[PDB]
Amino acid sequence: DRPRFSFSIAAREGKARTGTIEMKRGVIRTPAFMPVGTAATVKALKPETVRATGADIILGNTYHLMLRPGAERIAKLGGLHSFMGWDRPILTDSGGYQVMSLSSLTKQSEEGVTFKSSRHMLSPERSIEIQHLLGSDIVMAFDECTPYPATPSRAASSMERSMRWAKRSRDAFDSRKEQAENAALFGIQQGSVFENLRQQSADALAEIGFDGYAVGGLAVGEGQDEMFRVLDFSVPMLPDDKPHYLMGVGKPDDIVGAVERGIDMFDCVLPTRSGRNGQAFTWDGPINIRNARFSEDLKPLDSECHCAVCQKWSRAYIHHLIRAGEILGAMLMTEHNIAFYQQLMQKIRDSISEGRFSQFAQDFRARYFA
Amino acid sequence: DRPRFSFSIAAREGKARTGTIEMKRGVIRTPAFMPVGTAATVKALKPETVRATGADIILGNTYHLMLRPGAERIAKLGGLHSFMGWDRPILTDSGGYQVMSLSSLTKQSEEGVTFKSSRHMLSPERSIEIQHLLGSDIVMAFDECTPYPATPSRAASSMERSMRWAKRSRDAFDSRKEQAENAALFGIQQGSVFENLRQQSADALAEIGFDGYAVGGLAVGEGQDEMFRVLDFSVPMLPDDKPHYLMGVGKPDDIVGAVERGIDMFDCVLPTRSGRNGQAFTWDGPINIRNARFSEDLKPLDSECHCAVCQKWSRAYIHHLIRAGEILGAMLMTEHNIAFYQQLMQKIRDSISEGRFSQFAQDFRARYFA
Ligand SMILES: CO[C@@H]1O[C@H](CNc2nc3cc4c(=O)[nH]c(N)nc4cc3[nH]2)[C@H]2OC(C)(C)O[C@@H]12
Ligand SMILES: CO[C@@H]1O[C@H](CNc2nc3cc4c(=O)[nH]c(N)nc4cc3[nH]2)[C@H]2OC(C)(C)O[C@@H]12
Ligand SMILES: [Cl-]
Ligand SMILES: [Cl-]
Ligand SMILES: [Zn+2]
Ligand SMILES: [Zn+2]
Repeated sequence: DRPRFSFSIAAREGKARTGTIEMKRGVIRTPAFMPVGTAATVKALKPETVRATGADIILGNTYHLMLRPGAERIAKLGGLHSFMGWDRPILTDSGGYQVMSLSSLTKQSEEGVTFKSSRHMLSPERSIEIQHLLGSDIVMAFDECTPYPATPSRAASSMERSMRWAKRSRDAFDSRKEQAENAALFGIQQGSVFENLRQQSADALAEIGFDGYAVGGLAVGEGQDEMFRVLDFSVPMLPDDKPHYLMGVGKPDDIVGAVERGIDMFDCVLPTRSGRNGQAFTWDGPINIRNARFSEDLKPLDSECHCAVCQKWSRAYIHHLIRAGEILGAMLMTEHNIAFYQQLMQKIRDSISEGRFSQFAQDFRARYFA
Repeated sequence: DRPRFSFSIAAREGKARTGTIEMKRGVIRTPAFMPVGTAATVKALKPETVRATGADIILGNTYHLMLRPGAERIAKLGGLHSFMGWDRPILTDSGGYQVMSLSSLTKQSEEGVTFKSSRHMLSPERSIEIQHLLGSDIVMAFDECTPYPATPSRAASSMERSMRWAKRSRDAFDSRKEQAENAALFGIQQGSVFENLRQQSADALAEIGFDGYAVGGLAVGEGQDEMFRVLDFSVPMLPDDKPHYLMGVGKPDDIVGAVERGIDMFDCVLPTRSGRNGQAFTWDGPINIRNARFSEDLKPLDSECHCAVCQKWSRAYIHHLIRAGEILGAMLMTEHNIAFYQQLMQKIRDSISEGRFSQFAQDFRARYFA
């Protein structure tokens, strides 16, 4: 049987790595893309369809599930896996992004954050407890995603609080024997765009010790050049032998460049949300299927994609569905986009395994941006 | 290979019949329920899911497809079957219901009906032509669904016009060799609730001659007792050896009673539309999954249903999805309701075949209304 957690690196090229995370509920191939399932559903897809696209793990969210349907309720019903019908690993974010994005609803203190719609509290202890009640496989420490831009002083204060909360998260997780024995805990690096703060954060997290390390505080409006600059110095600060998770990233070219910088795991709403809005990803760049130029286009969304949508339906049909507001349009766009993302990850994994990832990245960019 | 059209009756009990319609694109088991796919999609279902529930044929609509995406456009793209990915029979309504339901947008004459949003015209000739461009397998005559209630004079005038339009529909269909050789044409009986007008309409349609006969002008607000009273005298007026199609019906108990009165084919938006609104059909009657009493109910939607939804997900999960407005909620409710309708039709067919349909109808009603 599989261990609680084992990360193995099978091949490397520069800073890029490919390998596997073995957990009780399944194996995760890395670099990995996690479809987002915030409301206990990957929007518009059955779990079997999510799996058919190639996903090994999905993301849930402590904050949203705490509000609806409720964490204690999900536990009473048998846990999130049973509830939604996904039996493979689930990573749950801790609520630390909503500490920032919904800050106007919040009162923040050293103890935690109270959200006001009804009031709901989050803290390191309560976040870890909720993730236990959900039955999460990868538990995220409770942090604050520092707003961007941030002054050095405020970035430091925020990061320091997050590191104190990381230790509280570690202790809460370890004090719950069933959780400690069956789940994994990842810490989240903060420090905004500042190298010295990123180093202090990495050092604090490594001293505490985690099963994996997320780069937090990015995909907050900084743009790709700046994100890549921060990754250039931040990822090498993390323990090499544990997974590196870039939260909330991103577009296909963001993912490729982040893998080139040592990232192993990703999640993003882009394929699902923008799919419902009519944006389809292709190897020649994104297209907006609503555009009148697709009304009589019999080609599939993408000329090479192996997904079930591209095997059966035309751009013209999907154009009609999205223009009409039909649910099947959301379903088909979403399945294709998630399948495209998984095929991207597979090409990344294969190219690293074969020592040709740098060439893949160059070929990918030349065609995607042509 | 299958014929253009052959209806065979394999077994009978009272006025009820069970059998098959063989067409080039497939066999239709009768009594049959046709899921509605007005916008070239059965809402929230892939065609493979529609088929997996047991459907042999689906319904499309001349009026809606004429407007969006356009009939000529669908023909240029290869026809409705290819466009939407359903390769089995499709019956298309002619637009005659919209002649009534959208009458405020219309100018009506003996020639046809002009609809004003852009203006679009329908006539016997244009309706049959559109159904040809779509590649419909069962073409409906262009009629008027008489409003309810109607005075005897107005019901007679409307029915008489519909019979003139039925002859024009027949001639238009026959004058298009590819359509006449590969599709079937059904006539539509009118006459409101009046026995003498229903008889005149049946006589006119039988004199023209059609492959099947619909009972039009019902499911227009008259209620079940009155609908059944009209069916009692109207269905025996139609040729016994051709299918009898009750347009727009209906709730499960409407279907059972209509089969008891000699109906072979049905279509209704109830399972799809009310499913999206949270109503699930069960053998113990409908339930509204939004109700708080389902928030922690781990049972499936229905305790006996064989559908994939009832094999995997709980009422509690589907309650959460529908309350949250999640697309997967619409998908799961719709699949279950269509599967329930198909299981109803299968039980009807089997019970007629075994000479126990009267007992089935009594047992069904006793439990459904308990
Ligand atoms: C849904 O928003 C869009 O998708 C990206 C999300 N960006 C992002 N950053 C994150 C950072 C953290 C963090 O520091 N801590 C914790 N606990 N969770 C995090 C989660 C994060 N999700 C954004 O990218 C754009 C700007 C394109 O749209 C946004
Ligand atoms: C979507 O409305 C609901 O579903 C039922 C539809 N009823 C109905 N009757 C029809 C009659 C004709 C006809 O005479 N000619 C032609 N060409 N097509 C027809 C189509 C018909 N569809 C209604 O039933 C209720 C009232 C429950 O809601 C309505
Ligand atoms: Cl999303
Ligand atoms: Cl519907
Ligand atoms: Zn595809
Ligand atoms: Zn079911």
